[PDB]
Amino acid sequence: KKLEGKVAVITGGAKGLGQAIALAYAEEGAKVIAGDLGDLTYSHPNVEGMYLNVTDVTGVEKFYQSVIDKYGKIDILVNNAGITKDAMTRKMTEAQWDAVIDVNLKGVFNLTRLVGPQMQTNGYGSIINISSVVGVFGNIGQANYAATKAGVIGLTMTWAKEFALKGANVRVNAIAPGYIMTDILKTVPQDLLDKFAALTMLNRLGQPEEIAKVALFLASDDASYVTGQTINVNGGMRL
Amino acid sequence: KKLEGKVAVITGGAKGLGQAIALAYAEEGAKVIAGDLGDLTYSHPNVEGMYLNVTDVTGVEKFYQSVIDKYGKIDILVNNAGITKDAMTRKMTEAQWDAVIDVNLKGVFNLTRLVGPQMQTNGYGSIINISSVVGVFGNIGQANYAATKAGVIGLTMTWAKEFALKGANVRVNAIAPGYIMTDILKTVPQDLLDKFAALTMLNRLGQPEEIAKVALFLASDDASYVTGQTINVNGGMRL
Amino acid sequence: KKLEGKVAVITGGAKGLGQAIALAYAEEGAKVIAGDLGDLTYSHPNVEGMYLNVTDVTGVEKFYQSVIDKYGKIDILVNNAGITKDAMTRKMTEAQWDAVIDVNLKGVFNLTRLVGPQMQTNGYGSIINISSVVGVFGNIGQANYAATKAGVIGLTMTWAKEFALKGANVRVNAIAPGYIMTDILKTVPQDLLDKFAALTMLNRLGQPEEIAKVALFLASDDASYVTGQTINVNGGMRL
Amino acid sequence: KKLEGKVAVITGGAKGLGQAIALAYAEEGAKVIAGDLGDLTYSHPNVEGMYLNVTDVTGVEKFYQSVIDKYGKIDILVNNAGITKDAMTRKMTEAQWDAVIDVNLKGVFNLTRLVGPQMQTNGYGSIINISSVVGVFGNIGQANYAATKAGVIGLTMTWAKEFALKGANVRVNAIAPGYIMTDILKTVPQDLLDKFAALTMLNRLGQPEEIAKVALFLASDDASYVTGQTINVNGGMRL
Ligand SMILES: NC(=O)c1ccc[n+]([C@@H]2O[C@H](COP(=O)([O-])OP(=O)(O)OC[C@H]3O[C@@H](n4cnc5c(N)ncnc54)[C@H](O)[C@@H]3O)[C@@H](O)[C@H]2O)c1
Ligand SMILES: NC(=O)c1ccc[n+]([C@@H]2O[C@H](COP(=O)([O-])OP(=O)(O)OC[C@H]3O[C@@H](n4cnc5c(N)ncnc54)[C@H](O)[C@@H]3O)[C@@H](O)[C@H]2O)c1
Ligand SMILES: NC(=O)c1ccc[n+]([C@@H]2O[C@H](COP(=O)([O-])OP(=O)(O)OC[C@H]3O[C@@H](n4cnc5c(N)ncnc54)[C@H](O)[C@@H]3O)[C@@H](O)[C@H]2O)c1
Ligand SMILES: NC(=O)c1ccc[n+]([C@@H]2O[C@H](COP(=O)([O-])OP(=O)(O)OC[C@H]3O[C@@H](n4cnc5c(N)ncnc54)[C@H](O)[C@@H]3O)[C@@H](O)[C@H]2O)c1
Repeated sequence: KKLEGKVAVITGGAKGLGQAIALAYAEEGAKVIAGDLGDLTYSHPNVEGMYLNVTDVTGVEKFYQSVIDKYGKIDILVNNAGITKDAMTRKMTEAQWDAVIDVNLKGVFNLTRLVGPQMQTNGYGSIINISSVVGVFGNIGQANYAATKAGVIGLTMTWAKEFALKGANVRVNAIAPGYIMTDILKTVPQDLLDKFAALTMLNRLGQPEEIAKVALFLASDDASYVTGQTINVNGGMRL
Repeated sequence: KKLEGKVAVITGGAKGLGQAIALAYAEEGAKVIAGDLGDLTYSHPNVEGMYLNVTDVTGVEKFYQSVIDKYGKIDILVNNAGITKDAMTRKMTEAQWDAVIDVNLKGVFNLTRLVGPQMQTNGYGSIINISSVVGVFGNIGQANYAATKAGVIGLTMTWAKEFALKGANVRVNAIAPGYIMTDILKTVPQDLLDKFAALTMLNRLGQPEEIAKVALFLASDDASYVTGQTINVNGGMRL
Repeated sequence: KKLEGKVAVITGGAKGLGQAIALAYAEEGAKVIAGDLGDLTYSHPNVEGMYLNVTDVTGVEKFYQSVIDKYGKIDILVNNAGITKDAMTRKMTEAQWDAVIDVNLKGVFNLTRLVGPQMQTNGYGSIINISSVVGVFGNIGQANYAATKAGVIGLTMTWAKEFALKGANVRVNAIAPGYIMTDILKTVPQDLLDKFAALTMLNRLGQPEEIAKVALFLASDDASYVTGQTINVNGGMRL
Repeated sequence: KKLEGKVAVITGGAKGLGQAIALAYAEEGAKVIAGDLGDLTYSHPNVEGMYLNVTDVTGVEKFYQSVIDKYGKIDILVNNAGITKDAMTRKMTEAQWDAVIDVNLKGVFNLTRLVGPQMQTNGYGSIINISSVVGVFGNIGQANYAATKAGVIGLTMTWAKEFALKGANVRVNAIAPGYIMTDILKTVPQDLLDKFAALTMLNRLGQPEEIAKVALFLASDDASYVTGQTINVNGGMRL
């Protein structure tokens, strides 16, 4: 199978895109660890749920070491955990700003600074960061979120360079999804979601499996000459 | 299999990337028509060679109608045929300019103007154009080639919009390869090749199969929410 | 003045953006040669109209040599002449394709292959190519035009590299205008002007002077460290 | 003069690019406030130095209100304050991460959330964010910096949309400088400076004034139809 014998960590893996990615990987033979604040909303023999708060530095170290102790190595990392706290910038509170940067940007750093160097030392890995169409185009009411999702692209390019030093076969890429119905959209008015669908060339929102399949491509050796990239998976949207 | 029952046309399919893409498709259940000026340099039970000169408008129509007569429809098109005629712009001749625009840009139009609308009418298809790192960054000695490979991106985006009108599930994307070991690199001095490898994050040139696997991804329903995109497959190169 | 003592050639300089750019340059101390098929629709003490058909290679050389004989050198070149021949790809004729590629792509090459190397030899120059928002995003009914305006970006990057080799202070950039109210856009129904305007962040179309001021910036030493770039001047449009 | 009558705030205005921008604006008639942690290293009659720590939310409000009380309005904002704390990601400390995100991303938010809405309410303004070639390409040893300078592009696009709502003529853009000879770069070994220069098409590093001239263009009405953009001012660099 495509990921047979590979160990994959998925942050925010309890539901939504993270669930879809975990299941796609597990169906292709990966040993998957789905880390989340919440219990998994699903079961698969090759998905282990673990508690993970990507904002708790001490907790991230404990999670990382627990995975290494049990599974030996981490071949694939998907930095998928993410939140929104939307507001017009005129009204956005310090807490709305801080929380989004902490999960979506620092939380990516907190775990990658452990996993990525481990991949370099092992001479192999694939890291997939989850950006957003909002990071590529900006979006009203989302200065915090857009900063993080554009920021993830900066991390992606930097780490694609760094972790491939000294001949290490480590790739780092990002996926920038368009709009997919998950709980992250709970505060987004339906008028906007309908507008977003109409802005795609395919005239529709995406499904979680449509992101998972691209994540599977990038994690696998099929994408062996793809690194440093941000792949837009957005039905052709311009936002 | 990923392309079971699909009919795929690959221009420039006799060797190089076109051959690699044809074989990848053929191994995933597609019936492949490999169109080229030259005889195929390989065989496969699912690949049929046909004469195709993408610059001969009348011949392209004949080729197209022959494929439709045999198989009834075309589900996948890869516009891969391409040439170089390198020269500094200071010295480039009219013939060097004209030939490259004719194959690499008009040739893409000549066949796609038949296949793409047929996909739109059938309600389904996937078109993969082959750009180049040179279209994304430019390159010394290649203004003609760069114009065409950047031009192909304009075609890609336009057609991703046009052929998905009226609810048609037609996707159009481009692959921009970096430097891949094929015959098109015969004329490039070896010192420059070594330089090219060092410009990649992976510190190596690519193999044809590394492009073929991405072409397979895009042709398949795995890429169902990917359209209008140019995927760089270049080992992280900046040129 | 910003361009005092410089000699500038503007193709398509009889009206529209070409006229606005010519006048902006002429008001900043440049001697401007406005080349066009038609007579200039304006006059200025620093603008000389000359016949130029960018598609006639022999005539382009005659124009070039005439300008050099009179003016000694050309410091600035704006490759502005351009046309559309719109059609859905399914109906686009060979002539509609050919004419647009010949003016908008080959025409740029035809004059630049003389002027650019001359700037390099002289140790100084600035070239401004005119792309379009359509080259950046594609547009239904404009595959030919989109191919050319995306292709111009490939030319831009290539020439920025080539003409600055061996110590020459030659810069090459492009402007990608959004929808600008030239004679041609003045005819379109208001209902549709409103539509394009609504795709911009400023909720309006542009004026020709708004392109000219950017062309003045890039031609001038204010842009001395800007090369290889395509500047979108489009009110924040996503098309 | 180009900015006569306009009030401009420049963060990090005591030295480096901020100084160059402040002086360029002052020479074109702007009333300039240069905010910084330290005293200005220069004098000009139309530059007022003020204490500003962009990371102190409360102090930022006090600074903002002081400027409004004295000058009435803020027409132009340049978010230039920035720091580096370089480290390979494997060694980067939490403090190195935190400080760079706080200045380079949150600091931009802290002041813009006051100034930008004020521009929207006044119906006019121009905001210039300072990104970097590192935000566009990534760079080894600079994951924190790259995250922030890519993030600034996300902010730029978001605010170009938000602050122009309801017909307000507010533009938001970014400049991404290449390697510019400010104080730190002068101390790097000559071998390295030559290496960096060799990555540019012009084979040289930039001077601060070359950034300031672009900042002047964007602040001015010459850039009236430019918004949502990131302008690379890098000599044609690929990093
Ligand atoms: N659904 C979309 O339209 C869309 C579009 C673009 C990008 N994204 C991104 O996709 C990713 C996944 O989001 P989703 O749409 O599945 O949303 P979701 O809310 O359904 O799932 C997010 C998951 O991440 C978790 N999480 C939140 N904070 C965490 C923390 N501190 N530590 C560990 N886990 C944490 C949640 O508990 C949750 O299970 C996010 O990065 C999001 O920004 C989503
Ligand atoms: N190999 C690389 O490094 C690289 C990088 C980027 C892009 N590309 C491109 O990928 C494509 C394939 O190139 P390749 O590397 O396999 O080169 P190649 O020279 O090995 O193969 C090209 C094939 O196209 C065919 N062809 C040429 N003109 C034709 C015409 N008028 N009609 C029909 N067929 C024609 C050739 O006969 C040949 O079989 C090209 O578009 C090329 O520009 C290659
Ligand atoms: N106006 C817009 O909204 C817009 C947007 C994006 C790009 N553009 C581009 O800006 C440029 C200027 O367009 P415009 O709106 O001013 O159009 P225009 O039609 O008003 O003017 C074009 C001028 O180019 C000249 N020209 C055409 N073919 C020529 C040839 N073979 N040789 C010499 N001159 C020739 C014409 O005679 C004419 O004077 C074009 O490249 C156009 O594609 C325009
Ligand atoms: N010089 C370059 O090559 C280059 C390239 C790309 C981007 N940049 C960026 O340009 C900007 C200016 O850089 P520079 O080269 O002039 O650097 P610099 O270090 O010479 O000057 C930066 C100034 O911002 C200041 N500053 C730092 N923290 C602050 C805070 N909390 N509040 C207020 N002011 C603060 C400093 O006191 C200093 O005066 C930075 O954002 C930067 O990262 C510089």
